[PDB]
Amino acid sequence: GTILIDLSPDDKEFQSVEEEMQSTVREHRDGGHAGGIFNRYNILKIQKVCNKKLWERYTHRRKEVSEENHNHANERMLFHGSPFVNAIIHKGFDERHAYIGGMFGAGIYFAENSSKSNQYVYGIGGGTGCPVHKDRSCYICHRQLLFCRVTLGKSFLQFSAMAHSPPGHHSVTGRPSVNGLALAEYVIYRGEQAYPEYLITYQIMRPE
Ligand SMILES: O=c1[nH]c(-c2ccccc2)nc2ccccc12
Ligand SMILES: [Zn+2]
Repeated sequence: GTILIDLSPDDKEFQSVEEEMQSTVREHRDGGHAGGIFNRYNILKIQKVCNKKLWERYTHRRKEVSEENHNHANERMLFHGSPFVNAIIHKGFDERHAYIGGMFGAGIYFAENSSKSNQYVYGIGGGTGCPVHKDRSCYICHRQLLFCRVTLGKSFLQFSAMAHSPPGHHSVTGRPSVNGLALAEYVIYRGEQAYPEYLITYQIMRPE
């Protein structure tokens, strides 16, 4: 029951999503090994992901979390990069899309930095890169990210360089503690706490 609606580049909604995508690129400590070498993207398409059942699944859980957290869902828009992007948009997030070996345990991981999520597009550590060229830094092949609505609720703060949420919390926040340019990363332990709202198709761009 998923349909994808293309946004026009003229639509303010397209523009605000592209701006989040572009302005949250950073340099990574792997020098580009996993995600490639780039300072910006070429955005090819932004589509709105519409699925009534998945949406109501999200909002049902959002209200539960909200009622357990003084009427505060603590909702963010965050990036998600995954080899499973096609299954996520049709079926929603579940345990099969968790990063089992993640530093905050087996959950589903999201990033404020688009360039962080870009590192998982072709798998953990960038896998073997793009299917066609086996190039983790491919400038030709089309990549896809999700920009997602994520319910954090009471988030456990972890200072740092499917399982369950820590008791009394609805999520974990990875607060970066040495790379002063890194933004936060987040983990949820229930698929129903994220809705894959925008599908963004793009290429990374070779720097000049
Ligand atoms: O966007 C992120 N995706 C993933 C990921 C890991 C395994 C399978 C599928 C997706 N992990 C992340 C870890 C930190 C920040 C963002 C992401
Ligand atoms: Zn390629």
